[PDB]
Amino acid sequence: AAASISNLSMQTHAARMRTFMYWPSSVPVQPEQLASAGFYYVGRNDDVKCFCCDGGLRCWESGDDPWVEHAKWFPRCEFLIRMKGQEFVDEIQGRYPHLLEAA
Ligand SMILES: CC[C@H](NC(=O)[C@H](C)NC)C(=O)N1C[C@@H](O)C[C@H]1Cc1c(-c2[nH]c3cc(F)ccc3c2C[C@@H]2C[C@H](O)CN2C(=O)[C@@H](CC)NC(=O)[C@H](C)NC)[nH]c2cc(F)ccc12
Ligand SMILES: [Zn+2]
Repeated sequence: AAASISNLSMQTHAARMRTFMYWPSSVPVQPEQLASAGFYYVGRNDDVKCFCCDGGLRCWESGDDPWVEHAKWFPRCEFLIRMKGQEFVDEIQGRYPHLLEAA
């Protein structure tokens, strides 16, 4: 069974892509990578949200993988779990935050 979707209007990849009209060229993550991972542009800075879980992410850095960030921050997202599988999410959740030594 499928649970709630926060934003039905953005459930399609094409709809999410259309939001990235004014995506800043300086950001080292591309609209297609974001849209594929469920994200659409909110229209300010580099803020995006997931159509399913309504999780917002910003301050995208060089080397960021939207699927990994999705799983790092919103592991309970149903779209994420169905697209990537629970094992992907669990792996990401076991990996981050990186271990710091001392206790
Ligand atoms: C940087 C780490 C993280 N980014 C990354 O890891 C990137 C990929 N890779 C390195 C990130 O973006 N996060 C981590 C989570 O925390 C959620 C998100 C930050 C965020 C919060 C987000 N997540 C939180 C977690 C908390 F425990 C406390 C507050 C927050 C917030 C709100 C932040 C903190 C403070 O409230 C001000 N604030 C704002 O968004 C202010 C900015 C003017 N503006 C507003 O409120 C407007 C009007 N409404 C939202 N709200 C958002 C809304 C968005 F559309 C986009 C991102 C956010
Ligand atoms: Zn999500």
